[PDB]
Amino acid sequence: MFYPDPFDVIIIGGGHAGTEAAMAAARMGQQTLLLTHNIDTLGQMSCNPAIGGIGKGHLVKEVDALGGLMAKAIDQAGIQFRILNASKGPAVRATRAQADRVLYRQAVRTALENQPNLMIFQQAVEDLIVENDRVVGAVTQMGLKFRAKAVVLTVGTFLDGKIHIGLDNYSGGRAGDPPSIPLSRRLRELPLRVGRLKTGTPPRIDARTIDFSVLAQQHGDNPMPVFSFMGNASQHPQQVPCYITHTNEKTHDVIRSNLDRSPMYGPRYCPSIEDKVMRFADRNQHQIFLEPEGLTSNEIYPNGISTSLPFDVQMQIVRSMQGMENAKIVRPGYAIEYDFFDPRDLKPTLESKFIQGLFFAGQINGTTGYEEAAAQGLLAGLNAARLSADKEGWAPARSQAYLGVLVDDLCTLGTKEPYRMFTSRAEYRLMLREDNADLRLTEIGRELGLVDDERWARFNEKLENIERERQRLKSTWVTPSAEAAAEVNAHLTAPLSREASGEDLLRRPEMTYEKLTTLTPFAPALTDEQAAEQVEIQVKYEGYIARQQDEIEKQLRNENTLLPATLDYRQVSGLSNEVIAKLNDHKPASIGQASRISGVTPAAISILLVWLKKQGMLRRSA
Amino acid sequence: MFYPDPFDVIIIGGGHAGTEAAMAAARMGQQTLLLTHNIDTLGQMSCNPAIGGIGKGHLVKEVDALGGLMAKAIDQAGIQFRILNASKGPAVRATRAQADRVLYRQAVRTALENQPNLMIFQQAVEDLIVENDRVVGAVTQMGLKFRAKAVVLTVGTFLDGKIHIGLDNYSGGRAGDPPSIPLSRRLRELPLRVGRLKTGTPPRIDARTIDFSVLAQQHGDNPMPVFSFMGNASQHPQQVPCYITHTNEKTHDVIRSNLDRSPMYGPRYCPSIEDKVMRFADRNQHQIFLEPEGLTSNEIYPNGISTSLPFDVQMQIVRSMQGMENAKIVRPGYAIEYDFFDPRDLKPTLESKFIQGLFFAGQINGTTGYEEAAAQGLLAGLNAARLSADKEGWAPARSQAYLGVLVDDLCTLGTKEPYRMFTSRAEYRLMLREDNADLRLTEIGRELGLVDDERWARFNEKLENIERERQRLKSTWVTPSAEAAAEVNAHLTAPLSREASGEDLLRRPEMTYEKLTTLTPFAPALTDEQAAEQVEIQVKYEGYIARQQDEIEKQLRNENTLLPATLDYRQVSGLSNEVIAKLNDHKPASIGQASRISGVTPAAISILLVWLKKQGMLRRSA
Ligand SMILES: Cc1cc2nc3c(=O)[nH]c(=O)nc-3n(C[C@H](O)[C@H](O)[C@H](O)COP(=O)(O)OP(=O)(O)OC[C@H]3O[C@@H](n4cnc5c(N)ncnc54)[C@H](O)[C@@H]3O)c2cc1C
Ligand SMILES: Cc1cc2nc3c(=O)[nH]c(=O)nc-3n(C[C@H](O)[C@H](O)[C@H](O)COP(=O)(O)OP(=O)(O)OC[C@H]3O[C@@H](n4cnc5c(N)ncnc54)[C@H](O)[C@@H]3O)c2cc1C
Repeated sequence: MFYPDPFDVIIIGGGHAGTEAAMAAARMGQQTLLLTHNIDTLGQMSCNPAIGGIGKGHLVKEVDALGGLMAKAIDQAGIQFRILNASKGPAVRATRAQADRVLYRQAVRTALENQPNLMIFQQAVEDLIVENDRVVGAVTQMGLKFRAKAVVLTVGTFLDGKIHIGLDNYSGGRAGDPPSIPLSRRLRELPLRVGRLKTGTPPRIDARTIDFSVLAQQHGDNPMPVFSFMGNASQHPQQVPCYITHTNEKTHDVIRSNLDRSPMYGPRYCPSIEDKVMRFADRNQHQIFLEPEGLTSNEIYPNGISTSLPFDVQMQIVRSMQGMENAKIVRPGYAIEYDFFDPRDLKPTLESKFIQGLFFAGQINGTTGYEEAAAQGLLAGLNAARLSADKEGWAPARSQAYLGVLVDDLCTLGTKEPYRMFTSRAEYRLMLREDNADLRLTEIGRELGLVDDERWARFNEKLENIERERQRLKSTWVTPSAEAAAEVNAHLTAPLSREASGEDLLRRPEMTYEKLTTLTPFAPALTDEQAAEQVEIQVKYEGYIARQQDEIEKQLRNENTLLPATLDYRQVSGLSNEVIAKLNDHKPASIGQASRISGVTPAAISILLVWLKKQGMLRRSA
Repeated sequence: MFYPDPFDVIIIGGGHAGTEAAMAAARMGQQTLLLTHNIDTLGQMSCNPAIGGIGKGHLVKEVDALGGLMAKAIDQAGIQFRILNASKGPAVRATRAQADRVLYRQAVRTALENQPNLMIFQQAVEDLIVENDRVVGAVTQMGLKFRAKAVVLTVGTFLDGKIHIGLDNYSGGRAGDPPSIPLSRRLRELPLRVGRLKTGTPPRIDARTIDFSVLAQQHGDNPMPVFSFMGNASQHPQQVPCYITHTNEKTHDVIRSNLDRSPMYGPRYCPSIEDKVMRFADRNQHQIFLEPEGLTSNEIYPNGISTSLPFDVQMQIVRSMQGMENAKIVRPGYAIEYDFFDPRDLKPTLESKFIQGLFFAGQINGTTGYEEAAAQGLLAGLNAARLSADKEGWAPARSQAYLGVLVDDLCTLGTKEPYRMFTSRAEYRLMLREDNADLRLTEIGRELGLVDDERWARFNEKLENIERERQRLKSTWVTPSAEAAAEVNAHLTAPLSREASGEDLLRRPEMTYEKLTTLTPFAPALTDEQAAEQVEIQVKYEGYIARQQDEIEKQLRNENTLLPATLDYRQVSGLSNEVIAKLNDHKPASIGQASRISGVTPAAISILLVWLKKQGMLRRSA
């Protein structure tokens, strides 16, 4: 029954969050155990085979900078690479990759399979062990049960999910996988409010039944970009293009005629296609993408045609488009409904506020998307390994990582939509960029021992280059009567009228970095342009960064002021009943986090501070 | 409900037999449809990751010579290659390959995914449609149902199987896959007797917890062999070795002490390890192999340590061996029990004798092993596509293919052991070799349109080379007083005493082919040694081949004499009651097949022939 070796941390579910948690825990020198249903599914993509995008590439970069694996399994599995918002400011760009599925799966499995201090095990779980608000050990299906000092759950969408097609349904975790039914009931016993969500995916087409000779082609950028701060372009496999098609009035007529057979007729947008037509009935054209699932299989994923209608309607819609006159379907589209926990009963370190040692990550946190689970799993594993070693935990803030924004929003949002990350959703966009993620996370990774020697050396060299470039550019001066100043005035507006300097010379918006590096002064730029772009970004954004920094420094006291979960707001005088109920329901962790809740005003926080001072629950508030 | 396109043949289950059936049906110019649970499992190996062996390589060669895929997916996925019985006669050699699992899976999937006239579909089946002893169409789970003129079942071990560990059990098709329960009941309604069998597999070890520094290594053959008659050695990936270890008295003591916890305490041999110790208690040493599952994963398959004991005993046995003092297990060992049909109610063309158009192949035919299913599936698909096109079927005999022997034995054996192919199990070993499989099957493949142009050209060139070599060796003559005969007599015993010839010169057993080719006469041999070995084999085995040929030619009349399944042997005078019951139970297809049944004597067949002549059910018997 009892396994004769105790472990530090046990992860349940090796999906997109479990793998990151296991890697983070093992790399931090703690004995890690990973339980999963079945192997060869590690790194499986059950949806659009794409990585990154607007708001998703930032999470990938954050995971990579802190010692992740998603950014490294994509450099050897991407069949198309593009940069989004390339023409706009550098703070908003993103990198999106159409990925070969098998190469990604194998990269993930091989990287995870050779990780020291970690062991994997293929078995389901059926219950957990808890006594005195402490979780210790998990129970498998055969009868063998383990013991550990910390447990992380990354079930995802397998918590008692049903596949829905048309008006019919059947049990299933996803297309071809079984459901984890009993664990849903066992967790329902725990003091966690549980709800249900539903999302769908479209069918798959056969590439050798589509006449691509009349379909428009789309390509990526000529210089293929990279995700990780370590690899280069020599690791990418061969490239393939994408095909673009549209719909026509016959498809809309068929959808409207057969709209009766649907469970519906809901997010604030339109995920399906019948929603697309009904919400906007005047539009008569839509864009559909066809992209290959890999460079060695002829299955085409159609993007933009997701629905929940029965099979006949699906076939008619597929067969009523240009270039799809005679098409075959290998995998029917379908939706799935799964359980989740409301993210208002766990600490910002992704630990349940009621149980000691229990952590949550992945889809069960009311989110969606590959990138939205890797960061959660990595942080959960980090905190679990810190706790098992008896050291204080860690959690990022809204001003240093998109992960902090994600956690804070999931804690104090209260909406019902699946959580999708967007660039504008964070209030510190101007500094929470992609190229500087390592510069703001790798030192923390090193302090907690999540970064090995190669990354440390690379970052030290990059920082040295940045500092030397800054100093050398600060060490130049020019005058209007300078011997070489004629050409400087020729191709620069507003010619020099007084003592000039490169640090001030570049302040003009029209000038760039490489242009200044090509000059009689301002000697040739450093060979590592990756470090060179940093100085340009800093010089262009210095004023806004300074303003935001002195803004952030002011809320630090409210950030530090913690509120224990045992607090009973009914024992506070001067607060309205609605505010009391709201604060009792949310149970924030800090006064600043409470202030971010909708419905609380500065008067409420002032009264709360007075009450805290009265009860002595705060050392000081300055 | 009804799919708007009728197909020629529908295969249910894309495993090891379904893929071959689909390829054979599609390559024969018939619209083929393949239903499966889930994709990315095509080509999965759920047991020892090895291909070929004694009696299994012959089936692989037969499949390859007739247009198969197993022999082509192994040349790009094998990590170790060896020849068994290399020192013995060429008629008994075999080729065995330790294979990388992922490369095999991807080769299979990519080869199957680009097959013209074939389409794949991911869906389970829940029932079949039959009227008036005819099967037309199958029903899926969602509700969509198809129509076809022929149906082939390749379920394998998913027909309502249970996983067993120790004294506990749970539903499962295998480690990580769901069971197909309702189809088992639906097939129970069909007039086919059903039974249950059980077989197990050992656990998996972690390669980075085993001290291989004190373990013996094993190697293959430097001159690499080849499976397919098309590829070469340039397609094989990098090679890896295998490790060898043993057991000791502590393991036996632990097994004996904890023998109580076992469902048992059965094939005529000992599949498990506790059986190994109990059946032969005097032996105190056993051989265990450790082989890598691939060149990119550190999971080690242990061969020779299969069992059904609980997990604690498994761990003790693993930890009580040299080099395994501190070992980890990633996948526990387990057994499975599954349903099957008794192979006495189907025609030799793998068609049920009662239903029209229904075919059986794979594990459901009471067999085991990868190679034992591919041939069955290929033949079933061939016959189904022939039937759907309204042409006479085909079935090999015992004298031209191991498939004929396999089918004949499964029809008229009556034992309970899982059927494993062995070289000595066939009575025509001397001609049913491996190197000549194409020479005896590719012409039939071409006649039925299973062979494309490349194989046809290669075989035509090879046959031309063989014929020219035969003629040129027949066109030589030597004399004792020959000018170059001094050396001939020097290195050959019994010097020439009369007119000599190479066709007679090579008749000496000590002489070889290459030695004769490197002589004053008998100019250098042809560059294609693959064709050169054929003449050596023919000249060495001519007498035995001639004897066996004139033997086989005599039973052809009994082979041709068919016996309809509607025959009622109770209406025959002069036959004993036991013989009547036996023949009614078996219901053979030919008088020769009936004679191969145990318990029938020549008197019975003579009386049967007399009765047939009386009733006029035979045109003639000569
Ligand atoms: C029908 C469908 C629709 C989708 N729609 C969208 C969409 O609209 N937008 C979008 O962004 N993404 C969508 N997706 C993708 C989805 O968000 C991701 O595929 C996935 O849910 C996120 O990964 P995860 O790690 O959070 O969960 P999963 O990948 O589901 O995690 C499950 C993994 O953990 C293992 N596991 C789980 N529970 C256990 C347990 N108890 N014991 C052991 N092992 C366990 C499983 O074996 C598996 O490896 C969709 C997917 C499907 C199938
Ligand atoms: C516990 C265990 C022990 C084993 N022991 C041995 C051993 O001792 N010796 C040995 O040689 N082999 C052993 N094996 C391997 C196995 O017995 C066979 O060697 C081999 O797997 C045969 O596979 P198959 O293709 O015939 O069928 P399977 O792999 O069992 O299934 C065939 C395929 O058809 C699909 N399918 C089935 N039903 C349907 C349906 N209704 N609709 C759609 N698709 C369907 C399945 O999903 C699968 O992909 C063992 C396997 C297990 C799990």
